[PDB]
Amino acid sequence: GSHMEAVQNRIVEAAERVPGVRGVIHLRARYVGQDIWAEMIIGVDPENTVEQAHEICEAVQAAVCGKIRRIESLHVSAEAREGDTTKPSFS
Amino acid sequence: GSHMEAVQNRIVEAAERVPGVRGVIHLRARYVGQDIWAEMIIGVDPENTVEQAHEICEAVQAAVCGKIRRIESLHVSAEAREGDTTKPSFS
Ligand SMILES: [Zn+2]
Ligand SMILES: [Zn+2]
Ligand SMILES: [Zn+2]
Ligand SMILES: [Zn+2]
Ligand SMILES: [Zn+2]
Ligand SMILES: [Zn+2]
Repeated sequence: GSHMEAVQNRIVEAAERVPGVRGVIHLRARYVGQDIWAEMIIGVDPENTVEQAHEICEAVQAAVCGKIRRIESLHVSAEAREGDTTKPSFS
Repeated sequence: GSHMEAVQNRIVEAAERVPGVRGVIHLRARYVGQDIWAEMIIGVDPENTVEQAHEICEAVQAAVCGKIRRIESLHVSAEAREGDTTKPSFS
């Protein structure tokens, strides 16, 4: 599992460094050839507007794609979160 | 394709009847046995707070799950949308 574990760890670490991110709630990734396709859901402040949340999604996309060049496709979106124990995370 | 086409059509129709939904942007579903597992992203007003958006997600989950009894698992979340031509939809 190490290849995908390493990729997922790097994605989570990069996303969590972006201000406004409240953990990574969901993450799925696959190799296609030597490239990676991934979809992720970050936690965000519930009081953000959806358009403010999306600015966080865009910042996460930039950070993750910039740091991990094998990623060819990344979809980021958000759900509400807080030390939250009511949703999954990689925290 | 008819089995899954029919399911997807029913999911989209049910979701679009919920006030606050601005189209279905993304939808993936699979059978597991005779049951359905699905994940979907709805469009919502960008000026909603994320917590207001989530009330729409919950209303969509109730509507879709209530109308289509074979669905055993449904994850609904949201992205910003408006006659929007900048994101995909089933519109
Ligand atoms: Zn977003
Ligand atoms: Zn964007
Ligand atoms: Zn979720
Ligand atoms: Zn939601
Ligand atoms: Zn909920
Ligand atoms: Zn999307």
